[PDB]
Amino acid sequence: KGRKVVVSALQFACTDDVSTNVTTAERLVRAAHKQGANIVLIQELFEGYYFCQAQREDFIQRAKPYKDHPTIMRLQKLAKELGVVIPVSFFEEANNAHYNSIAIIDADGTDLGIYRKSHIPDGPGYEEKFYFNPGDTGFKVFQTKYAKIGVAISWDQWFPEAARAMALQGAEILFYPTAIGSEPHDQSIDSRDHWKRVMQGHAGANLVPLVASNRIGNEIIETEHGKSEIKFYGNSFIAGPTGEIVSIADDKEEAVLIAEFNLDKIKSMRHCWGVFRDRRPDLYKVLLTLDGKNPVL
Amino acid sequence: RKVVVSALQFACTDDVSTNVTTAERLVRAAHKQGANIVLIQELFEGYYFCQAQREDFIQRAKPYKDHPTIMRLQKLAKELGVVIPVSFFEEANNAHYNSIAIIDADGTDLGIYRKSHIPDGPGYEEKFYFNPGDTGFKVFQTKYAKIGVAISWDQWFPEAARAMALQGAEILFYPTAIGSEPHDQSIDSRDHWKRVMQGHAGANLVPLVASNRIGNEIIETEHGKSEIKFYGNSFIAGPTGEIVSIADDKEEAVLIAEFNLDKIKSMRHCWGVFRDRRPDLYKVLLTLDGKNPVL
Amino acid sequence: MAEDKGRKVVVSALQFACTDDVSTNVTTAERLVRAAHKQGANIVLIQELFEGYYFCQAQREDFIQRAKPYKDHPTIMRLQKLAKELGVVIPVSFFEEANNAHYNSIAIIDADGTDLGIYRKSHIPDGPGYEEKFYFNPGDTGFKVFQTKYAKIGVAISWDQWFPEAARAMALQGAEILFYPTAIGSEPHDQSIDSRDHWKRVMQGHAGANLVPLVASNRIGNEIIETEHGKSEIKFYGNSFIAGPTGEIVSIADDKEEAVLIAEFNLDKIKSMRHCWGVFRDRRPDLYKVLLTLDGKNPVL
Amino acid sequence: DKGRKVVVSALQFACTDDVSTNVTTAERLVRAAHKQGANIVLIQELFEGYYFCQAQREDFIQRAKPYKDHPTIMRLQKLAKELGVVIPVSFFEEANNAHYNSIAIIDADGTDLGIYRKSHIPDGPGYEEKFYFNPGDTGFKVFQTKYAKIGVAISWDQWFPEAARAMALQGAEILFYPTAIGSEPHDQSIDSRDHWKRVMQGHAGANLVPLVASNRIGNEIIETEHGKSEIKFYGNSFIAGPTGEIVSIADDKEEAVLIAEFNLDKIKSMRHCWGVFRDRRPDLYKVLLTLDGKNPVL
Amino acid sequence: DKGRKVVVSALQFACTDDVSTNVTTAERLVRAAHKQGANIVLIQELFEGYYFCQAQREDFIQRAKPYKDHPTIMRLQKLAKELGVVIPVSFFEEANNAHYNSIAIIDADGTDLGIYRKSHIPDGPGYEEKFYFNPGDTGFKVFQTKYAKIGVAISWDQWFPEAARAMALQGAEILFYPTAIGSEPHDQSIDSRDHWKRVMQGHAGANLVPLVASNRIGNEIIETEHGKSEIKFYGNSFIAGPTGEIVSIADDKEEAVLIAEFNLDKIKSMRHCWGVFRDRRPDLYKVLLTLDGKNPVL
Amino acid sequence: KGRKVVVSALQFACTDDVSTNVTTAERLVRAAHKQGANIVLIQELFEGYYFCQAQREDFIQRAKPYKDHPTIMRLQKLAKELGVVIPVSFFEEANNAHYNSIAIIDADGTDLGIYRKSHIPDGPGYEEKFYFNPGDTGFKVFQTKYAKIGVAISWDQWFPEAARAMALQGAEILFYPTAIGSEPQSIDSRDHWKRVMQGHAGANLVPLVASNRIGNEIIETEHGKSEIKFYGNSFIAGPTGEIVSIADDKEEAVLIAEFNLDKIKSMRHCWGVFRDRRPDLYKVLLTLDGKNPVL
Repeated sequence: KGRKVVVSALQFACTDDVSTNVTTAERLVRAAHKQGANIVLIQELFEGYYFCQAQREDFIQRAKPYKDHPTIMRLQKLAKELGVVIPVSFFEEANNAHYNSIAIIDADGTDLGIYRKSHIPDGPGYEEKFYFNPGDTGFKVFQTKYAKIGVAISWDQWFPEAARAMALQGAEILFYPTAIGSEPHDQSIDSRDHWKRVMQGHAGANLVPLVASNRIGNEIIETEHGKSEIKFYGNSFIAGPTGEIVSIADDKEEAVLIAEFNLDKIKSMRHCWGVFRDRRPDLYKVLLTLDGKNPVL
Repeated sequence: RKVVVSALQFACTDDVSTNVTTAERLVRAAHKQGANIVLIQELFEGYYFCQAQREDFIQRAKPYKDHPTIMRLQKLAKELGVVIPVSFFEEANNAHYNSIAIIDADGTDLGIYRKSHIPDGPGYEEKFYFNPGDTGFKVFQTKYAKIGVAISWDQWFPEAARAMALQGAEILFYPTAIGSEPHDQSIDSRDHWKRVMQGHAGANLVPLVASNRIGNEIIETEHGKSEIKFYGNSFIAGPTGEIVSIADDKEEAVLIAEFNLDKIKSMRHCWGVFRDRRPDLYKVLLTLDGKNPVL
Repeated sequence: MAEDKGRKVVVSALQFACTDDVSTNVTTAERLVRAAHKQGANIVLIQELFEGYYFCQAQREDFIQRAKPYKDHPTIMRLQKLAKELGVVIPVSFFEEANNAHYNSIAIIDADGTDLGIYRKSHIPDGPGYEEKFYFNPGDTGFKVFQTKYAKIGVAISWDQWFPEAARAMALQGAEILFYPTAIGSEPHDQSIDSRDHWKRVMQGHAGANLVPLVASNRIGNEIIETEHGKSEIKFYGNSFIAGPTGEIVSIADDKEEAVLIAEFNLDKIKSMRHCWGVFRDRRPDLYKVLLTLDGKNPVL
Repeated sequence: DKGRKVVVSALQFACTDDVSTNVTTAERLVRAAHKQGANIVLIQELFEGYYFCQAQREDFIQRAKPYKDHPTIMRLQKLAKELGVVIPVSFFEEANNAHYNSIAIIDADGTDLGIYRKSHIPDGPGYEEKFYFNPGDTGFKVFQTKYAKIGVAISWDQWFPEAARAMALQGAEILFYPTAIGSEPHDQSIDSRDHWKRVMQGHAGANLVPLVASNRIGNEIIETEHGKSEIKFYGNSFIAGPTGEIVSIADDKEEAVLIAEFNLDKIKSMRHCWGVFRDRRPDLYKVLLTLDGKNPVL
Repeated sequence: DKGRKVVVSALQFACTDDVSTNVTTAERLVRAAHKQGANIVLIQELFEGYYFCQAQREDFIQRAKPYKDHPTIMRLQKLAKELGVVIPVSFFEEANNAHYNSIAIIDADGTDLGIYRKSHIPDGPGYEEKFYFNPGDTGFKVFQTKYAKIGVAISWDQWFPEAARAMALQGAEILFYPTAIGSEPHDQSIDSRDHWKRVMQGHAGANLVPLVASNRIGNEIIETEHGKSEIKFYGNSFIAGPTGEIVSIADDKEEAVLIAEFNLDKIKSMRHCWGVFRDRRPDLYKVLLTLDGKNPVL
Repeated sequence: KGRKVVVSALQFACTDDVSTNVTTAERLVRAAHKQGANIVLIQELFEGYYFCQAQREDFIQRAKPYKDHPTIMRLQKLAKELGVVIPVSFFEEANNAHYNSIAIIDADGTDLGIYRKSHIPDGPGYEEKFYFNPGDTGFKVFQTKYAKIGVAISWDQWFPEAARAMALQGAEILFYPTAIGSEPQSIDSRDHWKRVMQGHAGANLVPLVASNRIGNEIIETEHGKSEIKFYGNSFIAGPTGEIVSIADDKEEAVLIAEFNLDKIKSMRHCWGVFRDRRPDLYKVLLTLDGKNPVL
């Protein structure tokens, strides 16, 4: 007994044609709905290739306004038809600012708003800093028809501060659409296990379930210095509130993952365990420094 | 400028609605006897559940926002034109507090105070339920007066009373739940309890109101039945610490004292202990250990 | 072989001499607007307070009564007709009366003749020859951008052009081209003041820092005003110009000729350039609070 | 011709990737400037080595060093004290797990007056600075030296009017920008030098303060994670006056010591008389605290 | 009967072009007020020298001095302490590149309680203040002194009912307005002295608070950028009671020390009984945040 | 040289009989017209004795709706006959609410609209809330055939904010019908009242017209007897606050003053107060307690 919610993580390969990719997302959202899902999660920047392997002027113009975005609009229809909640990842132009953003569509089709990615990565393969202003929404939670949820994006998932921020604001489930794989400058880097552990940690430290949707496939992008290739490693997963993996995909298969949580029992478990009662914000001022002594402006 | 004040003392069942009907009936009698500011005992919506450390009892908490009981006591505050502090178990996202809402005589919600000092030990496992309050000590401006409302265990700390009096409190109020201790029948805290509070009234030159529960309460704890007998002794003390109205340890009681607040403000200003205070010498009060200031 | 892709807009700066008669000056303005349209212009900029002499050399009671309400203004209404006839955008500078307030204002007329709204001059100059603070309330619209048929444009007024804050404010709100109708020249109290190079450099700086084109239209001619302390003369120095998004001057007039300046910009290539250069991606508004002080310490209320 | 006068200097030189050679080169030119009467001497950005930011390399991040007991700073404090000259010292700071592109301001008596950490970090081929440096968290600073109150920022900071205005509002009398800019390895058609000068000249004119920019010269090849990358730094170090006029300029390949004298009392009077600071409208500038023109940053 | 009584004073004198002379003139009149029992003494605006604002001159701007370590404030703090009198000190403030017409409130123990910066800045022939002063950014303020909470604004501020109301709303028990007003050089038919008094008497009566105004006397000739300009300052310094009645007033040509006692507890009590403050309708006053009757300012 | 307007303040004693007073008002409006008035101001609540402080339920039915008001309709006929603007004070019934109001009749007889008294004295001495709800029209200006005018009522008189609000919206002349007097006591507020009003005129640089009744009135009340001697002193002030016409405290008056509205406008603008206002610093005026904004 108690409010139960079924969540789903999707895992698929992308071409660089928007309509192909949106057709793919739709097919899988429906497949998840067919299995009982209430909230379905689509991987980061799914409208195309993960173009950030390059640092190209013409690629910055892939961005589009949040207002009347044709991909958000199309998925609001799906949300409404199906009765599911669908976070929609997109590359946002906002006058001369640009952001890696996500709009949260409620189960009645209502656009509840956006979150703009806060932590922006950088390095060979993942030159995001060239493309995105660091996010200025701050961490947010959204009241949906089924639950209060915290949605952040890809690299944000490495930061315990983001997960905690969402949980302090009542997030009952955390969601992280992701694009991660090999790194083109060094074939010995394999980050998949490290990536999962860090996320399981957030789930267990906040006692909320957590959903992560990652890309698969090889993608080859022309950069300023020639071809660059990433193999994306999937491993989409759902973790429960002690950080146990309840569902996980491999590194190559298209996948639809499903899991049910009793949000009232978990709330009760979260409070009982005591961590939120026991936090010491009085001693946490150092977290507002970068360097361990100087608080930022 | 002549405010009337009341302490109430009553027995609780473990049913929300019965207890609110009982606060409602004792508040109506307070107001009948001329009261302007009626004080209800701590966590009076049910049994004092802090004898147990139970997962399910934490879920007794509710949001401050659109709280069914606060809302009901607002309509009454408003009809009678009396001020009414309302103890409640606050849920605030994942934080939980022992909290009080000050309802002014127009039914207005003037804000909350969150219990700062949290007791612990057999019979009173409050640190299992409550985040130490983060509101700080507060005074509230009501139709009738600036009042200093804190909760139960706070009544042991001279710092809390002094802080409220430094921010203009003309009266101090303390809703309470104290009685026997289940591990040791030899512990009788009633006299000691009254004396520390009489101390706060005398040192600040402010009258003081303490409302405490009566009756026996057996709780099903994680380790079996636990019983506390709440010893009442609800009391209204004057500005020099004198007890001017006192209840017993057993019977239901509606207490009443009138204070001339402008005359008390004159004794206080004229005695002059606020101007004689040496804050330059009180840094040690910001330590716990007598030497290290807390971050 | 095909044209290079994108929205092209042709902008124009006009430069001319005014008498103290409104009908003569509006006639001069129609003649040059039309000559600008003939050479392909889409957006045409008439200099500041063109309806008359730059009367701000004097501080006079009767000159404050030259102001007129924004509603049903005969000059705006006439230029609205012209805008619609030719299909050009025409920002119209005028001295506004608004109950007991007064402002140096500008109404943006779109190419269908629609009055898109006004901007009220925010920064008001002072000193011999330019006693504007005596006439105008500091503007209260704040910095604005206007969606015209051809472009989102930022229009501010004269002295506003010395303030990088204004150009940035418009650029952050999506302005694709900046416009500054101007009245500047010599200074009656000190003939060694020659500000024309200083003036260009500052504005070239806005264009380059925001990676947007910029149009400045300034008056020519000598004008003598009767002041409370005798006649006072300014020689207006022209030098109207149009600068590109690196601040390069693409067209410029001299200090005495009547002129129609013309330049074409590809707003889509410029947008792409402005974004690649990266300054807007790199700005630090978390560090810019001191800009809301006057004295470098105290934030204004 | 009365008033407080100060002589400033822009240096311009080629770097190797050996610290001791570069510091010896800086000393030599600092002393040549002093010989020509300079009071404050500006050395170009990250002069201790090649401009290593063409690459994104794990190992290059470990070039950083603590502000505390930094050997290059300490050596130049000796020189500053010896000749009685103010010397801002650009370096790559390590501060626990944070890293910054920083500058320490040495006063004419040798005293370390503190640091400014670069606020605006560039990115893109040839200039991959965002990979190395936390965006700065000191905020825009002004330093009181023996000769003047000065405002010092760093390189890419020079493209932002906000930084120049912030320093002038706090009483900066002269602006300094140590720089490293040239060609761009992915597009040989980009030639930013005139654009760069124009933007800086605009700051000087809009704040009515002189401005000094010191830029690197020479070709540098870096071994990057994807092969060699070459930039040709274009010098064009200069000194501008308070209306934006260039009073002294270097060309694009010569080593140079540039020198100008400024009367800070006359300039202060001109700045105040022109009126811009009297006429600013901070009540209308709130949009500057956004990125997107609508939403104030947190 | 009983209650806090307070004796206030308006001072009136002519200024020379020597700062120390003028401060000594102030010092001499403050002691004469003190001797007649004054607790709070008001000195006229910009009393350190001639009213220089008839001119719009570059060099006149550099007359400004910082608030910090101001030699006139320091000198007067010693007097306040010596005599136990509160003394507001008008001065021309330099604050980096901003400049204001300001006033420092000195408490009866010599403590500098802070400053208020002139909000409303006048303009026109003879009174070209807008050329010299940024409009004030402190907002209206009230200061707690040993004798009373007082509201001090400056000169032109006194024509604005909004300022007087803002002060009384924040607890001012007495309003103070140091002033420099006389004839106008371009129109000798302008005699604003009756109008000026009426407007202030109106503030007193609307707010049920007493009011003190101190104005300059004497002919001053200033060399302007366009020849000599002369103002004849008209004195008429006065003290008004809480209904606007004038209880003490100086003439238009002589030095004056004016003295009045107010029972602040009786007046407070009279004010709460009248009840205007409880009867205000701020829900209907939004139009006051427009300039034009329609558009709220940002 | 410019638009000239002639304004008049009328002053008379009231009987407690409606037709008598309205016949009196007509007599004096005509007399004003004969001396050239274009805009004529009748004192507050002229249809009868000033009842507002007796707390009598039976005086409540003296209120009448704004719509088809017989006194307003009759004065429209007169306005149109003579070509004069006439603001008409009356006691308005509007449903549950009641207001102290005034309708602005233009020189062609057109009812231009209504203003409702905003500031309503509550507390000791002042029991008006018994009759009037606080006004909800806000401060208004009406464009008449002769001028843009602003009008407010009795107690509004004390509030500089009301005068400023009208001037900011283009009022060129301010009108204040009032009723003020005292007990035959020692308080005589006539000079305080004049000075506050001259203040509004001088601060906004607009002429100001005030009409106040005269005579003694006796009302039988709940406590028992009320007597007031109204003190007249109706006046007309110029845009620098100078009194240009004034009546005494005992006789009927027809005051007349001509103003050149173009010269006054020019003078208002050259003086510069409206150019110099600082609304960015006036937010505190939207509080009651000088700290917290109201809704």
